[PDB]
Amino acid sequence: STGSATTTPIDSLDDAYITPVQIGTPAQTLNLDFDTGSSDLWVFSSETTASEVDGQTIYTPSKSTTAKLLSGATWSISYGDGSSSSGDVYTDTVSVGGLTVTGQAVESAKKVSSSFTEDSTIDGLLGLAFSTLNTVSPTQQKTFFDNAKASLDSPVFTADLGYHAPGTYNFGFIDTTAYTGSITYTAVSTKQGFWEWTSTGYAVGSGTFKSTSIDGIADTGTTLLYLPATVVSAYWAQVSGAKSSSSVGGYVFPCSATLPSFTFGVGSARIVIPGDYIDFGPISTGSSSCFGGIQSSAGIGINIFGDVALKAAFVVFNGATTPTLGFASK
Repeated sequence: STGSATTTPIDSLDDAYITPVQIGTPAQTLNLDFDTGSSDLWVFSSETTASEVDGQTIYTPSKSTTAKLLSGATWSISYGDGSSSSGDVYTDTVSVGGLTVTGQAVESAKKVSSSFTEDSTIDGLLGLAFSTLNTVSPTQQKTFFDNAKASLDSPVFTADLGYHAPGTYNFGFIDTTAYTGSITYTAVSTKQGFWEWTSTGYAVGSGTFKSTSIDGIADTGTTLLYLPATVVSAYWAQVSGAKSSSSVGGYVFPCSATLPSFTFGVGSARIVIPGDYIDFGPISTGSSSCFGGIQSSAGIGINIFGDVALKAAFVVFNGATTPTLGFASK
């Protein structure tokens, strides 16, 4: 089997992407944030504290003839941005782009933190990291990909995120029309539960490529590119007037600037992030200070190849017995 679904930016900045997901019988369609950096499929629901729902579409398990309470199971997750959610668990039928999994754990939120409430466009998350990170207790649950894997034509999914435009998540096949050149594959460590890999270096603009190992995660659920402070300083040094602002929370730059590109290495191959992809617009409405899309990971503990990086590539998440990642230009 295969599946193919379009993923759409939630706003004009590509702050996140939502993909329609069918849950239950009859189908209830929710728009979920596909997140290769976490491993829980959780939704706003009829159980979510009413004051914490503000425009989201909710899953109502009592209206699904295939929903079943997973008795005793609870979940609770915290994300790197400080947001969180928790609740109980149902199993139900879940379909993405024509690919159906029966008995998928659907984690129903009883509580969500303010940032989830405040984003009316995201009805939940669909985790695509390794199932060892799944938070359901006392019986850990599998991701949608893990459940579907054996049925897929090939044990892969691909992320093809658009810049200021829709893109595609495919399951079970590699669309050879969706990328240019060849796909370069690179080794993955699953020891932390992430799609963790080592970039071979970087370049700023037309500058020379610096060969240096950068360990980090391919994370579709993180907006920006978070890299070591040395790398990030070298980037922003090429933008007149750019500075790190403690009050804003990162590098800002004059909105009048033209940003240089940023290249990262995948083996001997190179992925070029155009400068425009690094502009996240005014820090506040009407400001002439703009927020940068490349930020330091120094306070995180891990480097994160988020959407800014991944949207410059066609990315293969290869879930074979030894997982690997593939990157192609497009």
